[PDB]
Amino acid sequence: QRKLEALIRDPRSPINVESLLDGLNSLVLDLDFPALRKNKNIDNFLNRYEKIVKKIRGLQMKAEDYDVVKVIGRGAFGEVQLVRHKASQKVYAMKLLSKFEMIKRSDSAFFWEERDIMAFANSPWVVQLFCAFQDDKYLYMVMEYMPGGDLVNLMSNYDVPEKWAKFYTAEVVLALDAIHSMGLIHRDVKPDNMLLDKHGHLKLADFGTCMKMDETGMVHCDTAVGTPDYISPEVLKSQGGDGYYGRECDWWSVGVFLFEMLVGDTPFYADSLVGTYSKIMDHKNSLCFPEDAEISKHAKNLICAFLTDREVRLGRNGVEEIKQHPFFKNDQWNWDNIRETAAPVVPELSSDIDSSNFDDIEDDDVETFPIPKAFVGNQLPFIGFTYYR
Amino acid sequence: QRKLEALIRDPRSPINVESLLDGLNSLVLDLDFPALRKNKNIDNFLNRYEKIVKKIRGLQMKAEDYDVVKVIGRGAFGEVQLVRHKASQKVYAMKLLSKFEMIKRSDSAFFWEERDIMAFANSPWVVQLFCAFQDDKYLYMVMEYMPGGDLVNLMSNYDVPEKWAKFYTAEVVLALDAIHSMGLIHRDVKPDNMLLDKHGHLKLADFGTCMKMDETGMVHCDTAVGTPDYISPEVLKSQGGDGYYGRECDWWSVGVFLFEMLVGDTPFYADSLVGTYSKIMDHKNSLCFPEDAEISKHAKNLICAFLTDREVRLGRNGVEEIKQHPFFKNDQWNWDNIRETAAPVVPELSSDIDSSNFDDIEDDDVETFPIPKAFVGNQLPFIGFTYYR
Repeated sequence: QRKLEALIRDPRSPINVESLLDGLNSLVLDLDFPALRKNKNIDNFLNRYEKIVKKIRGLQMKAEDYDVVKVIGRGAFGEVQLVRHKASQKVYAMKLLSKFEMIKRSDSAFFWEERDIMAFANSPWVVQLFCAFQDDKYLYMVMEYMPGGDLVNLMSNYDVPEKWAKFYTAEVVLALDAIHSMGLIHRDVKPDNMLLDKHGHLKLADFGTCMKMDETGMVHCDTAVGTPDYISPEVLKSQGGDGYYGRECDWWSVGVFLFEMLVGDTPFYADSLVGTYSKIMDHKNSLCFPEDAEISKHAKNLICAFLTDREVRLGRNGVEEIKQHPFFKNDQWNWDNIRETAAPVVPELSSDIDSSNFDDIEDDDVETFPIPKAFVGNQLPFIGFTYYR
Repeated sequence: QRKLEALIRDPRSPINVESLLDGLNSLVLDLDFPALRKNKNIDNFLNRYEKIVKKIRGLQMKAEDYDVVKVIGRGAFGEVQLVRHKASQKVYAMKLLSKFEMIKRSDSAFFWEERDIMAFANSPWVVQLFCAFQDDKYLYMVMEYMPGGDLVNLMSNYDVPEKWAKFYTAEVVLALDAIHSMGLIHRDVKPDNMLLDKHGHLKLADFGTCMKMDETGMVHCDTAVGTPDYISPEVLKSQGGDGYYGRECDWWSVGVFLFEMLVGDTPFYADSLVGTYSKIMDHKNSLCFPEDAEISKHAKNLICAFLTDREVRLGRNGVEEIKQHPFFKNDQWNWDNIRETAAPVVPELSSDIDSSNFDDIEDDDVETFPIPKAFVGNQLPFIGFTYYR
């Protein structure tokens, strides 16, 4: 029996126990429709394993194990709800992901893996996955709660000075170097994904965009982000084609971040989605700083070093030349130790479910798979998704 | 997450690792067809597990681990072969059960339940199952080799005197009591199913007939045959209606066995099948012993006590009254020690693959499932069938 139990044991293996449970659990859902039960063999199968399957679903991991405290986000695929695992009394942030909606129409995988290789790295710059489970209608992702909110809410609540901008930019740079060292590139760095913890220190979150690189250090996918205020030219060019951009697409985003933090608006803002795309494409000519908004030459120099063609953009020789940039001189922190210095904005958190750093959200009614006639097997793409710390 | 791992661990459970691996392996077998793979979900799933599945199938116990010494039986569902496990060098008998011929004849069940009840109870009176597994075409049951042949062979080689018949009947009685105690009725007691071990002692074998009982100990259906000469009148009338029978059908078969063993022919023999059925329905009238063929007044008595209507048949008030019949007097064996006394026929056996107590066999075949055009799940009914000690 030698190697068999070992393949089942390895928690990274695709045929460990919780994958076998996912598999059998999915197969049941794809066969329990009163059309398919006309088949002799399908009916007998369900009649035996139906009972014990619901007993499993009871013991496994379920939305009922958690209390919905408040809704802190949405979502387009689901919600971001502040939850308290009743058994552990612990607080988490849970992202619901509608399946069906998760069928972005062409090719998929496996799918997760990006989030897998992040969790198994446990960087303190990346919002951390603890548990991940599913039912018939949703994928569930249980993350560490970030009670300081995102940097959208921060910039809308403060006039960010350059002393703060150094700090938040530096921690983003250290987070991107962390993700890049895992073999991934983010492709969606924006203030929505920059989240602050108990102490006002920043972590990056993956909203499903991170991708593992070539052996050329490239990625070439297809799959989008919708609004482009923070997206580089090489990514926009490639949505039509494929089209191989490197890790330096993320450093463009840092430049956009630093512009918005010091200026008040994004560099290529426009009413229309079109106008922003065309303005980003025309960045050699469209980028400019407002007449008033006073900005140090060092800061203005760094922004422009990030917002150029990816041929000459700052940081495609490695991250070291980002750290050397004069804008990052300060009396308060070293790159060596910044995550244990004092943050500029420490949140005033009064309890462990304080969510005052998250805007309120209305109650919006969900859409799902069509009931099939013949076996279509909608659930097979999620065999292996369930994950336990 | 407590007694979930209890469920998978326990090999009594219907969803241990074997059932989960059976589950996955069937899911792949039923889905890998060029027709169904126009579906993207199904193709995506297969591309992920296809490879690692063939790996398991290789690791798992499989028909190649066994050398085939000789075919000793057959077997409308497949042959019975004397095999030798290559790693353990041990000798077993292996039944093959064509999956195609198993679904047709009949519904449904389960099945292999009976045999789990029998395996995990492990009576020395019942042929012992050791391993059980499957591939795409066949089912496989590895049992202990019974090198002394069946009692059809014995009765055809020896004029059996009464002192021998006392022994063999006694062991059939103790064996049926074991099976009955387990909540099973055999429904198929006949010399074919009575096999002799190295020492000349007797065990019963299930040929897929044993059935699990009532809350009292008496359940119905048919299904079924037993086998024409040995069927009780209640099983024969039972094809609907007020048709319902318990353990007392096996005790009819004991009496038929004792008639043949002492007379040389079955009590209700006939050229046609319908001749035997009509004699059995007319058993108050058709049973009679050849005047010459000498039968002690006790052997006549026991036979006639078994061969009557079910409500006056020996064994309705339990087995204890079968044991104190005047026929079972002897000086050789008690009822608590009989299986450690001298059997009347010990087969001298030259090696551990001697098969001289089994006739020769041959004549090729093979035949399996029509290729599906959509999903039909022809491998679903066998999920959970894999068994190991």
